[PDB]
Parts: sequence; C-alpha cells; structure tokens
Amino acid sequence: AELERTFIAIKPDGVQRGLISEIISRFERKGFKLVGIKVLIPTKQFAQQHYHDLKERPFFNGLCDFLSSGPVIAMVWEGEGVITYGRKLIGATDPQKSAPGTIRGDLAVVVGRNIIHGSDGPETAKDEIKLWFKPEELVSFTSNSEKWIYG
Amino acid sequence: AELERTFIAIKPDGVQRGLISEIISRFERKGFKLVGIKVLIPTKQFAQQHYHDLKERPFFNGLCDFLSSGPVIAMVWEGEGVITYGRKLIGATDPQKSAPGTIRGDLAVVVGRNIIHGSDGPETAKDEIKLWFKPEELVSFTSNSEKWIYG
Amino acid sequence: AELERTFIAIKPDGVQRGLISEIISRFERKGFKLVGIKVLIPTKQFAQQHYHDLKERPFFNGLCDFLSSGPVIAMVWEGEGVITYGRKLIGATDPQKSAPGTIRGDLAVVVGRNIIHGSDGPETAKDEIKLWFKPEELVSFTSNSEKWIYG
Amino acid sequence: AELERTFIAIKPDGVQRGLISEIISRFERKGFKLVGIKVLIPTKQFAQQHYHDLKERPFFNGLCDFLSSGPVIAMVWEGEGVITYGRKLIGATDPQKSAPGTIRGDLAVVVGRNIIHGSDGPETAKDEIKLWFKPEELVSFTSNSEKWIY
Amino acid sequence: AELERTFIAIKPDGVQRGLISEIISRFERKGFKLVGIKVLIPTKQFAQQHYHDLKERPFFNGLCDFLSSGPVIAMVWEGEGVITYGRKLIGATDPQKSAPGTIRGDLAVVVGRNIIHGSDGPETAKDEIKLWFKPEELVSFTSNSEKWIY
Amino acid sequence: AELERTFIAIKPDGVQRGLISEIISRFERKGFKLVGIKVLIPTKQFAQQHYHDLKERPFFNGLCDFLSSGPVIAMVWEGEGVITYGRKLIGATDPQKSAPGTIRGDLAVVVGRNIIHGSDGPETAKDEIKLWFKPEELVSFTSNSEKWIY
Repeated sequence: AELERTFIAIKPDGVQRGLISEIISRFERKGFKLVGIKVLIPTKQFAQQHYHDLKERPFFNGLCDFLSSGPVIAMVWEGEGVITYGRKLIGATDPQKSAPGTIRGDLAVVVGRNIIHGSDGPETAKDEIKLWFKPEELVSFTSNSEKWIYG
Repeated sequence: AELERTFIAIKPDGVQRGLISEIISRFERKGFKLVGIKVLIPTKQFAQQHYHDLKERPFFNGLCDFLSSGPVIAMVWEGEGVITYGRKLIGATDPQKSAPGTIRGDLAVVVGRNIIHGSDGPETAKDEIKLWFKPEELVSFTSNSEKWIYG
Repeated sequence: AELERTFIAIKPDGVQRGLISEIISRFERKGFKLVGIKVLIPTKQFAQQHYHDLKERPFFNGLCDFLSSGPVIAMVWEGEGVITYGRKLIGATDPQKSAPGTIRGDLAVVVGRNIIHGSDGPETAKDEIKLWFKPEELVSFTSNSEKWIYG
Repeated sequence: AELERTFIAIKPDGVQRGLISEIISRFERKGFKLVGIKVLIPTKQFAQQHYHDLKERPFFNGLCDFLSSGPVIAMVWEGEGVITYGRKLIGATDPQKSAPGTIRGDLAVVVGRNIIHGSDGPETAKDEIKLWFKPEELVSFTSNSEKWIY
Repeated sequence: AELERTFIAIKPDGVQRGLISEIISRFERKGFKLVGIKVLIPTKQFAQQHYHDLKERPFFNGLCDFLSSGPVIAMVWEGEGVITYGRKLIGATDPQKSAPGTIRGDLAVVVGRNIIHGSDGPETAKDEIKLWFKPEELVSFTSNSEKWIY
Repeated sequence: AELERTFIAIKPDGVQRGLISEIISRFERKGFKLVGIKVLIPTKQFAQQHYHDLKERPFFNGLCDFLSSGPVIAMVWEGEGVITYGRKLIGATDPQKSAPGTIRGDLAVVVGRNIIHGSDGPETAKDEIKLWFKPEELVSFTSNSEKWIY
C-alpha cells in the first residue's frame, strides 16, 4: 500500500515558468518520496505514445506538439494513496476551477497551459511509469522519515 | 479574454499587518499581471464613493471611516478570468467561512477586518478601476511569460 | 468572543518530522495568538488521561503508546472562533481526505500519523487546556495587531 | 531619523521575471514602510534624466533603452537607515559578486540584468524620489508596528 | 559534542511582530532540536537577574523594563556548535550592521528593538538555561534525523 | 559564456532530510537552468571514481561508503558563472563556517554531513558531468527567461 507509485510530469509551460522547486515541494513536504526523476524533451512521437488514449480527438495534435515544445520534468513518486492524492494536489483539469492551495489553482490560469500532469488511476500510473522510465532509473530505499510517516 | 482586469485593494488592516508582499504574491505567482498599483489614504469622501452601493446601510459609515483610517494598496490585475479567480483567491466575505489556502482564510479572523477587497463582477470591476485609477497610471505590456501562460 | 482558546498539539510524528515552525506559522499568520506553549514527553499514563474518552476502543492503547513515543509541542491559541478554525486549519482526521492547504492535507499521508491534534469543541478545549497547562504557564497580553485584527 | 526615505525600483527584467512579491517582502518584513509605489513604463527620455550622472559613460544609452524596454515598479521606502540597508539588501552591483541572502545574489545572474535599483545616498535619494513621485503620490502614516520597531 | 545547548529568546518586540514561526524555522531547519520552550511575561525583577552582567551600564534599567513589557518566547536549542551558530544566525547586535540572511538583518531595524536574544558563550548559556527553565521543562530524545545530521 | 555548466549533487543525508525542493529552489530562482537531473544510489565503487582525487586521504573510504548509503539527486546546472556561484550558494565545506544564506549554513550542521556537493572548478565540472550523465540525459533549450536574465 505504501509502495504505490504515480507519474508526475511538469510540462513545458511549468518548466519554462520556473515551477520545478515549487511543484516538487508540494510532494516532498507531504511525505511522499521521489523514486525517479529526469529532464528531457519529448519527441512528437513519444508524446503521441503518452497520449495514445486521445489519438482521435481534435486537440490530440496540439497536446503532442506542446508536450514536445520544450523541456519536461518527469517524476515517479512513491507513497500510500499517492496516485489519488497526487491528483488532489494537482487540482482540477482547468485551473479556473481548481481551489487555491492546489498546484493548478495557485500556479496556472487556463486549461491549455495547466503546467503539470499526474496519473489518473492505478493502471495508467503503471503504464505511464513503464513508458517514461527504464527500471534502472527508478530507485528503492527506505526514507528515514518512514517510521514517522506510516508507523 | 486574457485582457480582463479586476480591482484588488489591500485595506488598512491588511497594510497595517504587513500583508502586502504576501497578498501580491498570490496574484503574481498565479500568472496574472500587475497593470496598476499605488498607495494612498482614501478620504472619507472617496470611501463613500467606492461604497456608494451601500450608502443606506447601517455599516456604511463604519466601512467609510475604516477604509480611510489608514493607508491602502490599490491594484489592477490583468488576466483571463482574473475577476472571478481574484475572488476565489480572496475567499469568503467572512474569514471564518473561508477555506485554508485563500487569502482571508489564511490571513484574517473576522468579517470586520477581512484585509482585502476584490471586484465582484465585470461591471463593478470596470467602475472600480475607473474610480481608483487615472488611465495614465495603468500600463500595457506583454509579459515574457505570456507565451507559456496562455498559448 | 475574541478570548476563546483552543488546545493544539504537534504529536511526535509532527515533531520528529520537523513541522514545528510550519505548523506554528499557520496559526500565527492567521492572527491568532500564542498564549501558552511547552515541549514534553507524555507518559503513557498522561496519554490515557488525554484520551480518557477512548479508553475502551481497540486503538486506545496504540494512541497512548504513540503519544508517548517521543516529544510533543503543546500549545494554547487565543482568538475569535479559534477552536473551530483550528480544526478547519488542521483538516480532516484522515490526511487522505483533507484538502490541500490544510495542515494534514499538506503535511501528512495516513490517519495513523496525522501529525497534529486540535480541540474539537468549546468544552473539550477547556478540559484539554486544563489538563496540559498549569494556569501559571498561560499568558495574557494584548497583541499590538489586535486593533487591526478585530476592531 | 526614522523618517529617512530611499528610492527603490524593480527594473523591467525584475518585473518580467515576476519578482515583485519576493523583492517587496525583503523590505516589508524588515520593518521599513511602503510610502510610495506605482507601475510605469519609463520613456526613453525619462530614463536619461534618471541615469543622468552617467550620461558621460559608454553604456548610458544602453542603460536608458533598457530602463524603458518594459514596466517598472517604482517605490519609496521609509525607515531608519533605509537608504543604506536598502543597498545591503540589494547586494553588489554585480550579482556574481553579491552574497547569498541579497536580492541580486539570489535572483539575478549578470550585471546587465541586475533586476533592481536603489538610491545610493541621501542626496541621490532625495532627487530620485522627487524625480519619480509627485508629492501627492507619497503617504504619511505611522505604522501600527512602529512602537515595536523603534 | 552534539549535546551542546544554548538559550534563545524572542523578545517582546519579536513576539509582538509575529516572528515566532519565522525565527523558530531558522533554527529547526538547520538541524538543531527544540528541547525546551515556554511563553512568559518576565517580571521587572526577573529581567534584572538575566541582564545582571549589565547592571553597571546606563541602559540596564531600560533593558529590564522592556524585557518585561510583553510576552517572551524562551527556548533551549541543542546541537553541535549551536551556541556559536545560534549567534551567527542571529547576526550583529545592531540590525543595521547585520548581514541579509541573519534574523536581525532580515527582521529588525534598530539596536533598541533587535527582536531576539541568544546566549553568547558556553557559560552564559549554562546559566541562562538554568535561569529560565526548570530541569523538568527540558526534554531528552534523539531526533529521527540525528543519524543523517551527524 | 552563459553555457557554462556545473555538477550539483544532493548527498544521501540531504535527500534523506527532504531538502530536495529547498536546494533546487536556491538554483532555479537565481536564473540558472536545470539541464540534467536523475536520482540514483551510487555503488560503493562508483563513489570511488567520483572522490578519486581523494583516494590518498584517510577519509576517502569513509566518504565513498556514505555517498552510497542512500539515494542521491544528481544534477547539472547551466548559466554564466554557475560553477563559481554554485559554490557560493553552497557555502563553506564546513557548515559551522558557512554564512546564513548559504545552503550548508542554513540546512546542515557538521562537515561529515554537509548535505550537498558542487563542482569546484571548470575541469572537475567537465569530468564530474561526464562521470554522472550520459550525453542523452542532458537537454538543450533556451529558457523563456533567457532574454531577461542575460
């Protein structure tokens, strides 16, 4: 249960707006642990693979062109219910409908530039991790704070 | 749409409690842009003009005496849906009923000292701006971050 | 009304995770005032006295063993509606169900390690204060900011 | 003594990089009080009568174009020794040589884009304040925290 | 070595200006541990046996009245070299002369209201701690983060 | 000139003490750009070819065991004078001797656990970067804020 993992990615707008430290702190200070991270520029190809679910939607091409229009911070966070909470933390899809206190609510204005992405379910989480990370890049260790975060 | 503007004012209590930087950061870090700002001490007269809508209410006189009991930070923020979000950011009228994460919720205790004011609609927004700022004091420029905030 | 007081305690997990300054700031920056504080390690005995209400529940013993498994920051905050708001600030009992922006929501993961405790009612508040503090340790003064927090 | 005022301006690069809240906080939290503030886009000319003591240098022109390439947050801060501490807060002219903890040392990288400006003396202060603010724009009030700051 | 303790107190002006969280954070985040804390309003007399080494000076009386003009957050911090670093954290006696990054350099303006106090040596520490805390008020535990701090 | 890169790594004690966000912010907010980052648990051996210039010292072994006792956040930052300022940001090798405002002065206590590492020169940088990152792992893009930083 405390081994659940989710995929979080700071999209290009987030990175180009210098929200890395800020976004990372919301997950770090919560008690979740960073078991994988990397910077990279998705190829339009790769982008389409990540969005394979939306391949036949109007905005599909835009999403792919955008997700590959700049650097991206890919991450994998471990923790109990981290997938669900990662979303609670991220906020509504549209910033204008997210409550202050959530990442999108505090740091973004409109849907098209909603700075971050988080897995929306246990399965997509696994797929998304499998797609952005080679198992060698992932880590396994016990945080010192674990005794007090879960006990 | 991305040109909408709202009026935000840090009332005397807010200023006397040193919440300027803090309040400003909630709007700045969101992605909205400061197109007008000034410090000043409203005259009871001016105050009544701003609250003209409440001229025949019990508390009217209190509001006017208070809004002129010290310095005030008047501002105009530009951004898509900034008027509505400016309110979401500000929180409920009564601090005790605002959720943590909102300005009033985090930084104020009771209704009578709810530290800030934001326009509550597209029309009052225009009137309020027209009343606190001479067009010369307002600015127009494109933020560097615009490409990534709206795209 | 502005004299209401509540009991807030940073449990061992909170202290062992270095959340003192952070937790304290949420109450301080709100406008409430610290009228009593101390550090100490509850004895399993004392713990049972504090949890006397849950003496015949499965988890009772766990709670007592835990509340005495390390240092604790006991506090008493004064302010209008501070009891109720202290809870709003703390968030749901289970971190996973607390909204970002609340202490538990931002800084904790699961129910068993929900880092803090706040009185849940005007009566328990009085009892809890009476139990953790000798009247000599409590203070009475008027904050300079009072004129602007309540007026 | 505690009525000393200095002029602080956030340069276009500062504003453009959204450092308004951050900068203002360094001053507000110290105890100084904001007695004058406005946002404006300096005219190429205006820029020149600000950097006038440098009209002799080979960068005066470069400076003037930049100080008008975008919005500027002009400010007036009051407090004892504010002019001098204002500079300590800002740090060395060259970010590379500023100490971590100072505005430029933390938020800027090179001299050409040192995001902020602060009067360097009692005189330049007096002038600078008069050059950027009409006396009405400034306010006079005693902060609630004055009794505990001084 | 890592059991060294120092006495830190937030003066009335500090408390009155709501700097409790801010100050405590500078210490907590460094790695030192809070082993003793209380809030109290020093009696005019109590103030005098604290500033006793200064009963000779012409401000001893002024000091004593002030240290009792309001609430005070008294604290005891433990950690290696805490006494010395505690002072570095606090900064110069005179805020005007403290470096940005230090508690006084960031949150205070003048000497008369330098918001905080920290033991200046191993001895004054020992005494100061005994003068403000009963041995029960202090705690002894090994922080979870000890293994990674030392 | 503005393509200078340095290697920054958050040591196990740093990661274990949840200072990832804090450290990264000191760099991000300055204007430097994250062009390479990964998390990994160095092998006892790997640790040795990093601290190789110290294989002569009586702590080389101690160092190597530690740099592999837990996860590590390895990073590559780009910006003008980044190598040098990166060090100013980090502060003295010994936390006790670092100034408040620096990463070690604020978040660490002793030399043995100084939570972070930063290349000390242009050469060691070049090597260190090549030792920890495959050229694919690094990225090349011009940040939106480049026009206002330089």
